[PDB]
Parts: sequence; structure tokens; C-alpha cells
Amino acid sequence: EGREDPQLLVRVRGGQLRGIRLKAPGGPVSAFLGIPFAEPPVGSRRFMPPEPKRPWSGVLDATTFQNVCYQYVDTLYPGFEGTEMWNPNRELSEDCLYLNVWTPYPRPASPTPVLIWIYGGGFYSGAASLDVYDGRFLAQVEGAVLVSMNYRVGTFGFLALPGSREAPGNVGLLDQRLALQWVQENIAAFGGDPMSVTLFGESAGAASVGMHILSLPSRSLFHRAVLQSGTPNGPWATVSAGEARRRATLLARLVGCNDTELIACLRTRPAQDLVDHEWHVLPQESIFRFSFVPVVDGDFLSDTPEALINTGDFQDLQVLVGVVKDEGSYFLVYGVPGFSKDNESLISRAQFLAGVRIGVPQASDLAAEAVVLHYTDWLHPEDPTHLRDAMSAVVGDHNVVCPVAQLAGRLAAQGARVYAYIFEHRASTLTWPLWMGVPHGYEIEFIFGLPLDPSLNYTTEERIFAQRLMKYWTNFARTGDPNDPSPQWPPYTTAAQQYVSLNLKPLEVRRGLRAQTCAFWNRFLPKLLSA
Ligand SMILES: *[C@@H]1O[C@H](CO)[C@@H](O)[C@H](O)[C@H]1NC(C)=O
Ligand SMILES: *[C@@H]1O[C@H](CO)[C@@H](O)[C@H](O)[C@H]1NC(C)=O
Repeated sequence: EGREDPQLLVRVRGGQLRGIRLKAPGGPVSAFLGIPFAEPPVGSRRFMPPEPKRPWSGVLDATTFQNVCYQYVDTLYPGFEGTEMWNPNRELSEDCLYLNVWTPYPRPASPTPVLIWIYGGGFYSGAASLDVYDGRFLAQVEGAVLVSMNYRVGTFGFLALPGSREAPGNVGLLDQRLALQWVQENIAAFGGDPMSVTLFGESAGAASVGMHILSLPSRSLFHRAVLQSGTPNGPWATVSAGEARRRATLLARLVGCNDTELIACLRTRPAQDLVDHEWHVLPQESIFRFSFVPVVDGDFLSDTPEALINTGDFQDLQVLVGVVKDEGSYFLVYGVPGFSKDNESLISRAQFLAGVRIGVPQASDLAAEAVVLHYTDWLHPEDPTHLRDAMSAVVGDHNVVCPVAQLAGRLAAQGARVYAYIFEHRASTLTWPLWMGVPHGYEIEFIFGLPLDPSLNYTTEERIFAQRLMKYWTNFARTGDPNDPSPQWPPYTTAAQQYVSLNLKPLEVRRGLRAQTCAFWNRFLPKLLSA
């Protein structure tokens, strides 16, 4: 100490930290990156619930992002920014339980509302250090205290032998919870208000948020919640204990392995070997399905998310939820024949029927025909453009839009204050093809205010747009109302089903979140599948 920037030295429960002055377009922010919050979940701790980080001595340097949790690395389009932006940007390691904090510079004088980000990536990938999660803009422009944590994904985070001691399941979610607890105890040191904590996340991050809402021990740890393009209910975010057990033992076999001994063998395997077989345990050929996700353990999750939302009391809850215009397009190039980023992906009626079986992998023959019947345009049954887009809609509706619809409806019917949106602006910088429209994941860069960074080549209108969204999100975190005390954003209600469009145009209000089609997925399909 002595000749150091006095405004970057901070103490937390575990010890002393030195952070970094970062440049944002409109001025400096304080960043504290790679703060450990758990004991490394390595060796005999693999598959185990996280234990809190033991205090250290000296000044921990907190000026760079820490390791990314060990994970699958995408290879579909090597070199292509559209896929690479989501790939790990620091060394892969099982020792990865660290978190990040951005705050105004100098730090806030009064207690500031805290946003906590939880990244998505199907519960098998992701990292808080990605460029699209850069907190400097929300910190600098809105004066937010922003926190984001790494959590274990894949087998390391979610492989479960339900009931066992050595692999209880959901430890990735416990990593998240431990970091929420860390914020409660320590965020005041940075000027953050522990009594105003809003969770937000996208895709599996969104599902994670939803699960914290549904799990009592997390409830005391936050006050409001944003769920972007993801839900804890729906077909991909959880598996039953039986299915978890089945996938865990299959994967053990594949790598050469009484729960205790099985798990102990798994713990002897190099991280990379587990990753190399993680995609080989899915029950059917599929897209938008992930091998190791939260399990219904009857503990963290006392029952299925469907049951928990259908019956829970949510009077104290304020939630913001929404979707992008083309939730499904992204996923089609990852396993539906006929789809590519490199061409128009016009497909035949045959490819559409085949796409449906892969897109709705759990459907019986009858259920799948119902899907094809509903989505077919009977004026143009064979039109390759309609079919391409209908395949997208099937995947988007089944996995995101309708699970979101069910969530908003149940939450509202049961006391929560809900705001709902659809994001419809396509980044002028998007590198995916036009046919994909506004794909899943591509609102995030706007919510975090990347267009304010002049070197990123967004349009002036995109810059203004981003600022608006930053205002909505931070207003909602601040007050539980996106609106600024300009057209208004009404709550979503069972009776009016109102939501807003988010684009370059001023807020426009709409009614019914795919009401008709979602009745099919949410009300009819369940009944049909039995049997
Ligand atoms: C686009 O690419 C995919 C995969 O290479 C291919 O199957 C399909 O035939 C192509 N579409 C057209 C109409 O050229
Ligand atoms: C932005 O535009 C300039 C000028 O064309 C270009 O040289 C630069 O690489 C661009 N940056 C990005 C990331 O698009």
C-alpha cells in the first residue's frame, strides 16, 4: 500500500482486495475481478456442494478475470464470431468459483441497488467474463453495482446420483446461491445495498433465476428478478431424479467406471474425459436439450417447477420476463438437417417433419403430427420458406416462448407483479444470417450497453436504444417498475395479457403472448402425451 490508488482498496470477509480503474465511454468505473467465493471444487470436492472460501492473507489482486469453469468448447463454425463470442475467454479449470464486481468510480456514497448477473449456456457452458456481460456500462451510466459469478456447469455442476452423499445434484445452483450470500455479507463494502438485490440472467441463467425464486433458501437472498428467454419450467431446464440417475450412470460407463464407488471412480477421471462424453447420454437425437441440468431432487427443488409455480404464493414478487423475436432459429443449425448459417436453409416438407421429431424429441408419433398440423400453413403446405420459419417457431415456442407464457400467467394469477416484453431489434452488427431474424441471446449486448462503446460500430439509434433498455432494467431493479416517473409499460395480467415491444420505436403495447399457439403447447399437448 502507499502509492496505490486509494479508491481501489477494499476489504471483504475473506480478506483484502485491490481492484482496477477501468475506462468506460463516459468516465472511469471500479472493477474487482476474480474474487474467490468458494474453496476450489477440485479433487475430492468434484460433484460436491461448494464450501465457502477460507480467508487469505495479504492483498488479493482482483484486476483480471479468473478461470472459466471446465466446459465443452463449441466447434460448429471455427473462427466465426457468432459462435466464438460465447466460448471461454480465459483458461478452463475446475478451479473457477470466482465472481466479479463493477461499481461507479469513485464508489457510491449512499447504498446503491445491486444487479446480479447469471449467465446462460444450457447449464453446460458459459462464463461471467464474456465481453457481452461487461458491467462497466451499467456501472458508469446508471451507477449500478453489478455482480456476476462463475458457477460449475456440465457434469461438474449437475451430474447427480440423487440421494447419494457424494453427488447430490444441483451443485452449480448452490455455487450461485453461495455467491448471492457473499453479496449479502460483503457488497456494502463496495457501496452496494444488500437490501436491494435484483437477479437477472438469460436462457439457463434465466432458468437459474427462476429456480432461486422457487427455492426458499435463495429467497431471503434477493428481492426482484429478471428472466430473459428462459424459465425453470419447460422441457429442458430440469430432469427427474430417475433421468438424472440414468444419465449419470451411463456417462460413468462411457469413461470406464453402489454410488460411492461409481462417484469415486468419476473423481479419478481427467476433466476433459467427462467433457468428451457429456453429449453421449441424451435419450434421443435432439436440439435444445442438455445432458446435465438441475435435477428435481426434492431438496433444492421440492417438486417440479410446474408444480411449484402452479401452487406457490408470489405476493411479494416483482418479475420482469421476456423473449426475443426468433428464439428458435439459432438451435436449428446445431442438428436439424437442411439448416445452415451459410445458406437460406429453405427446407422441404420432409425435412420439416424430420426436424419436428428432433425439435420435440420427447413427442409420441401422434403428438408430433399434432405439432406438424398446427404449424403447417395449409394454404402453402410445401413452401420452403414457411417451413424453414415454422421449424424455427416450433423450437422457439416449445422451449422458450410458451414456457415463458405459462410462467408469466401463473406468477400473475398468484400475486406477483409481472412485466413482460418481446425484444425485436436485430443488431446491425449481427454475424448470423438474416433468416435467423433476432436470434436467441442477442438482446444481451443491448441490456449491458455495449453500443455505447464507440469502437463497436453500432448505430447512433442503437446507442439510444441501449440507453433506454438500461433505464428500464435499472428502474425495475431500483423500484420494481421499469417505468420512469413516454409511453407506459403496463404489468402483465391474466385478464389483459399485456406486454411491450422493445425496438427502435417507442414502447408499443400488445396483448396475448402467443395466446393461441401456447394453449396448444401448455394445455393440450400435456394431455395428449398420455398417451
Ligand atoms: C444449406 O446447407 C445445408 C448444410 O450444408 C444443406 O443441407 C442444404 O442443402 C443447404 N440448403 C440449400 C437449399 O442449399
Ligand atoms: C469498425 O469500423 C472500422 C472502420 O471500418 C473497422 O476498421 C473496425 O475494425 C470495425 N470494428 C468492428 C469490431 O466492427
